[PDB]
Amino acid sequence: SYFLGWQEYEKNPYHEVHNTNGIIQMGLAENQLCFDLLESWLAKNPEAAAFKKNGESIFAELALFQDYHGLPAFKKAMVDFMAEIRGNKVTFDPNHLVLTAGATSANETFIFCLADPGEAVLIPTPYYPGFDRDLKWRTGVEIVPIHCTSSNGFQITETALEEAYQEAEKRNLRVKGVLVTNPSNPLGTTMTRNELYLLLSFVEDKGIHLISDEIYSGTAFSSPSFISVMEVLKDEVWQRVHVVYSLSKDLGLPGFRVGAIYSNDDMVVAAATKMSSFGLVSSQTQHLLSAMLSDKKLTKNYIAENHKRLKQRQKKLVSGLQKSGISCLNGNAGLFCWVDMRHLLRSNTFEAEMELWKKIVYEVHLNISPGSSCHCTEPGWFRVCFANLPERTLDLAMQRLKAFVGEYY
Amino acid sequence: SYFLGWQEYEKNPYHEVHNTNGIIQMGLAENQLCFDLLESWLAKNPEAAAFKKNGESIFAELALFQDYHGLPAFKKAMVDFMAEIRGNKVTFDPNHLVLTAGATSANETFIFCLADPGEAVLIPTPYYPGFDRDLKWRTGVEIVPIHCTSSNGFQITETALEEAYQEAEKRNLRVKGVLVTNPSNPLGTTMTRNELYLLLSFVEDKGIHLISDEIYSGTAFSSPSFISVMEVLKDEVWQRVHVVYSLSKDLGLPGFRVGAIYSNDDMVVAAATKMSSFGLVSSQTQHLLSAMLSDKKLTKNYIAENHKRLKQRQKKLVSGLQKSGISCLNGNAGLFCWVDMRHLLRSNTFEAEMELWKKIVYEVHLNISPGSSCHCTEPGWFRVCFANLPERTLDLAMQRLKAFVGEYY
Repeated sequence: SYFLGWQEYEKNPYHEVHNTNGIIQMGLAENQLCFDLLESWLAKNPEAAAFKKNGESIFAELALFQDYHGLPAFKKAMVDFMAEIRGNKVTFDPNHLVLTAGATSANETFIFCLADPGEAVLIPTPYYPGFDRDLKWRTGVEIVPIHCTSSNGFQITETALEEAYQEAEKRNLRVKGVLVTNPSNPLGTTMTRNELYLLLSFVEDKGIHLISDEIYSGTAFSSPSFISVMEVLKDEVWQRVHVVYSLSKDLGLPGFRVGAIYSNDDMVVAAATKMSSFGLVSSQTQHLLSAMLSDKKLTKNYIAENHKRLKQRQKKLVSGLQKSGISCLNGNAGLFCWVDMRHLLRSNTFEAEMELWKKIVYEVHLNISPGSSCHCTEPGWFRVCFANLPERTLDLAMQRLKAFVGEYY
Repeated sequence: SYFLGWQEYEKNPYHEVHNTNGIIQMGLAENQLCFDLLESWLAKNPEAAAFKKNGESIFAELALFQDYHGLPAFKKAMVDFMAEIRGNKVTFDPNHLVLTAGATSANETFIFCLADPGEAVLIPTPYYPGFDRDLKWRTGVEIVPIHCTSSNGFQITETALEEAYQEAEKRNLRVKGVLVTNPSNPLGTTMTRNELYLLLSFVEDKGIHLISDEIYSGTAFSSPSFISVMEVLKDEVWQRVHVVYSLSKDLGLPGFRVGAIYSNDDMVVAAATKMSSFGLVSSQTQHLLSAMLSDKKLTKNYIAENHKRLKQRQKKLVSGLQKSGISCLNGNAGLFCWVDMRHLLRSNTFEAEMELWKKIVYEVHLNISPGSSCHCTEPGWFRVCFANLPERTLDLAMQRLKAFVGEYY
């Protein structure tokens, strides 16, 4: 099973001053690189966390605030932040933004809005394994893969899109849309302009929706440039293009459950707004983050430093892997690298991938993600996260791996 | 439509020092009676809201806390509070408690866990109108009413339960359970021991589930005593009895989205835990409320004062209505009274009920809820809330009503 790495991590987690031989966590896309910036801001600006505004208590007002349209000040701060992430190249109407309890909630809600039980959405592989639950479990909707391969850097092609559409037909499924992750989990790459145009042309042709999960939008730290699906729209189909966002991966606030749906379609906004009743964001949290994200000095510095620190860590992982003779898909975004260990497989099979994976868990004591867990069609790729560890622990992990490679290979 | 009262309230809301002739809100079950107690506690105990524990920052730890089992300290505080509400007559295993984003989320999640699309749950009428969305919209599950009438104080009878079960059969629906509200919204009454035994006998016989939405459990302020479904269980079917709870109505914190599912069935707990991923409680809020609810002085005083203040307001509403010759169903819980205006109807029809309701909105400028919106089978009942207004505003509303009654009657 794909839960073996996590099971062993829970039983024997690494700790530098208590359990040095334990399992190092590199399987969770978690950003711990910039908390000092947020803590520093909170220290300087204690009011919002204290339920005060202009020296007055607003505890009661927030305690009572249960409106499914969200706190207006927070939605304004959110759309401003989304524009800033995109270099102010696109703007978002806060009336078209719907807050949800994380992107987990946003993605499920989009599926409920756009597809009926027994229908399907297309998703490029490899993809975020959470989607197999989020998009399918309560919705009765199926996923049909758009297979991407390493030959062209795991990019979406017109051929793969057509092949997916015909697999859906073979499965007797009606396709309602395509959901992409831009930047990609697990590839760590930004979608290309050509891919975006191909996707837009395709959903135009098929009369379906395009949902772009842009949760990693603020984490593009090297060339080429991140391009939001909404930017390509500037240069019918307009009503069928939608965005999912969250503060979980850029700001590192997954516990606070801040997600968002953005749609140009008034009816989708209305339906999603009503559905948000099942997963609203705490008004306490909306207030705090409205204060934080309204501070333009903080947002500018946060994005800049997050880019700086993410880039430094990715480079350290890439360099560490290179010393064990291991290459990565050349990436520029996200909290992880997509790592090529095909040459370490016993054979070109997923059985071989799982053998290697288990050796890494048990002998190297690293938790990483096998590519088959992300539905990669090529055995031997792994997702390896870099944004949750101290630099020294990342270095230790690289040292362990090198010793492992030297011994068995 | 039933949204007319709210539409007019939004357009012309009462304000004592800006809009004295505006519409007074008595249609929203909102508890504003005890915020001073919470504000006072926050003033004395500023640490949790400040992301500190024992003088150390725990911001990062909370920011990262996204576990669907919930914060252990908070689940412990919650089960302790639930026991305290029930006079410590029953205890709850925190491992069997699942946090959700409000009771809205908890109720929907229970339906997803217990019933498939096209199946049904039985609900005593009158009931909370939100259920028509919460229980049905995304679940594909139907509601079949268990009709209660004023002849016996709107209590559930064996005959009504059997009639409901046979309506489900006529509708070709498989019944999966019964969902009750104890204490009741909109009746303002606590369920009787005989009703609870009848319900338990019935779901035992039919092999179905009993879900008790006990969101108003802490608001029972006069005799007879509140009896939790879990208390009657003390004196097979045990695995099929479940509880929904929330901090929205007792503590008046609907904006914070704190709901809970409690089940004795390990498999229901596991499924609901996984489903909670779509509607987790903010870790910021879990931490704050864990601190608050862990303070046994606060919880004891809060329950005592909430009972005191709720009772005083209910008595004021009852007395005010009596002066217009209007009686209520004798109640003892909740944030509202169930008011008998049958004698003010033009005729014994729901058309007459709606005529009266609209006159109250437009001529008396009060927003109250017509009983047909709660699926009451007898025209002429209304829900009138009392816990959101200043005493003087409640008094004003009663004055307006008396003038209206005197004029047209």
